[PDB]
Amino acid sequence: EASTIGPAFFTPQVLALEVDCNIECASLLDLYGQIEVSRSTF
Amino acid sequence: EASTIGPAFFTPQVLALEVDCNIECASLLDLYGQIEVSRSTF
Repeated sequence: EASTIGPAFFTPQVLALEVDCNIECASLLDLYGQIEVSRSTF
Repeated sequence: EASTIGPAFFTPQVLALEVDCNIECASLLDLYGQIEVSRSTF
């Protein structure tokens, strides 16, 4: 009898899923002047 | 080895910028009347 015969004879069915709700900043990068050095000192 | 051997084995990458940040003022010399002259005391 259901709900009396245990806790896991029935298997849940996984569905498509992606719930994230993780946030980031904006990007204050393209504003600044850009330099591409090659050594580690300039 | 490194980081304890002089400071002359490492040649910095001389990048090609030259920060200036010096305002002149603003020009006001094209409004005035212009006259070429000769020997002084006209």
